[PDB]
Parts: sequence; C-alpha cells; structure tokens
Amino acid sequence: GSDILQELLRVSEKAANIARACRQQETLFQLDFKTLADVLVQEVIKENMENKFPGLGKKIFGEESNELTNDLGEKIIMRLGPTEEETVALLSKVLNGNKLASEALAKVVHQDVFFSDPALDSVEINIPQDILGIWVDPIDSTYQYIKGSADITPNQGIFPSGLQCVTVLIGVYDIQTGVPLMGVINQPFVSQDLHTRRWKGQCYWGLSYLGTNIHSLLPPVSVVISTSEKETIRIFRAAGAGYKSLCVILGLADIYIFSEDTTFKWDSCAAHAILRAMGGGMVDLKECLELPQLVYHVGNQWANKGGLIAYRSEKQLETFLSRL
Ligand SMILES: [Gd]
Ligand SMILES: [Gd]
Ligand SMILES: [Gd]
Ligand SMILES: [Gd]
Repeated sequence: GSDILQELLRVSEKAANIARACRQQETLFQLDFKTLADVLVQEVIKENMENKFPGLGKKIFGEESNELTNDLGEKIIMRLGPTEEETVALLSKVLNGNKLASEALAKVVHQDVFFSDPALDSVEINIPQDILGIWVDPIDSTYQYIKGSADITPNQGIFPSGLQCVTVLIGVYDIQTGVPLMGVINQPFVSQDLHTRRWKGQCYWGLSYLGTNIHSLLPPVSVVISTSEKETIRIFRAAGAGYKSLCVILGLADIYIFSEDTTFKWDSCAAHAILRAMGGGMVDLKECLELPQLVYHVGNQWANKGGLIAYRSEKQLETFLSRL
C-alpha cells in the first residue's frame, strides 16, 4: 500500500490547502461553514482515491455525513465534480447563492497539487485493496481552527493552543483484524511568515504491514505527559486529538492519555498506525486499569469507550502504568 499511501499524502496536502484557504482567503474567513469545510475535504479524499484506485471509495469512512442542510431546509447530497462549474452550482445551493465564496472553494477543490515524498517512491509494498478500510477526520481541533491563534508560544516544544493544534487525520486499517496498517497526519499551520501571512505545513506518514515497519523522517529533538485542555483526571495541556498524538510521534511527549469517551476511530486511527510503525500503539485506558490495542473494524458507536493511552515506547508505557 506504498502507492496508496503516496496518493493519501497528495490529497492530505490538498485537504491542507482547503484548511488554509478558509482562514487565509477573506470571503471564506468571514463565514455551518466548518461542517461544510469538513464534508468538502472528506469528499475530495473520497473521490480522488476512488479515481486512482477503483473500489476504495466505498471503504473511506469519516466524521461527517455526505448530506448537508441549507438555510431553506433543503438537504443536499455533496457530490463534487466532474468539472469545476458543477461544484460552484452545488456550493451556491448550500451558501445561499454566495458566488464569491462558491468560486473560491471550488478553485481549491479542483486545484491539481503535486506533493510527493521521494523516500516512499523507492519502497514497493503491495497490500490487497479488498482488506483495506480508511477513517478520515478532515480538520481536527474545530475550536482552535475557527479562533485561529497564530501568536502562541509553545511550552517546551508543545503548543497548548493555536492553529498548530489543527491536523488532517487519514487512517487506514485491516477490515478483518481491525489493526491500523497506514496513517497520514498533515499540520496545515506549522510556521507562518509574519510579513507575507503565508503558512507552511508538514505531513507525517507511517506503514506497519506483516512486520514491515516504515515511517517519515522525524526532525531531531522523568516522563512527559500530554493531556487535553478539559482533562479533569511533568504534565502538559495541549489542544487537538491529532496534535497530542503527534507530540508522542515527534517525541515531545512520552505519553498521551485521554480518559473521556469523546474521541472516535477517525481521531486516533492515523496516529495509531504511525505509532505502530515506530514500535508503539494505543491501548484502552479502562482495560489497562483492570496490552489490548484499539480496533477500528467493529463498533460498540465509533467512539474509543474507556479512553486511550498513546505511547511511542512499550517500556515508557510499562513505567507509566506501574505509577498509575
Ligand atoms: Gd508503485
Ligand atoms: Gd466536523
Ligand atoms: Gd464519485
Ligand atoms: Gd476530531
């Protein structure tokens, strides 16, 4: 699934473009638009993968429905393309005939982006298409996205809030076993040029298939824990489900622990796969308080009931579990 992973990187950077535009571009910034933006990103990934790999389109699941409601109360089925003009005519039904906003989105949705890791072009791993399911969280950390803080100082490499906490989560899992095989995390807002206002992004991929474990090149640099801003259970507050998982991937945090039932398969799947590829993973917190990995094939519905612990090292985990 190296050719599938390489294609999931492209659409994630295409998703990042849509995430950046709706903050950067000023027509869209003024403007429920977030739910629209989520479905639009979710439908871009769904169709592009269907296009390049026929049969995967019906195996791509996500946080949002493909159906939205406008101010008139009409229910619209969000199907993009094939031409740019049809997407304008579809979005103008949802945004109350707002042509400036409809033309703006459609231009980014139909924008050919060429994002490729040459490291992944070298590797030739094949995974049967028939055993693959995909979980998608289009733009994670809704609150931090809409507020849009670009001026927050990180506490020891970890941003407590701000646009850095926003991530595009695309996970791929085995349908039969439920084990996450591949995962892509895209930070659309990492570094801003103060003068030009332009945001530079960063993507992270990982593969774990039948003992073959490869991941993206990670930048250099007792225990360092990262909890959510609402967590009421050296500890760090950090916003965004995806970002807190990325902190464990980047080594900024040793453990990410979430107690509540308000995380879902699409929040964790992408990170879990990348963590698996570095010899880590995610366990059920409640089952550990009585190593059971999170599954992504069976429901309960698609919430991680009993919380989760995200770990990079299995030794770091055992130490943390000994204290708790
Ligand atoms: Gd290939
Ligand atoms: Gd959403
Ligand atoms: Gd389609
Ligand atoms: Gd989320």
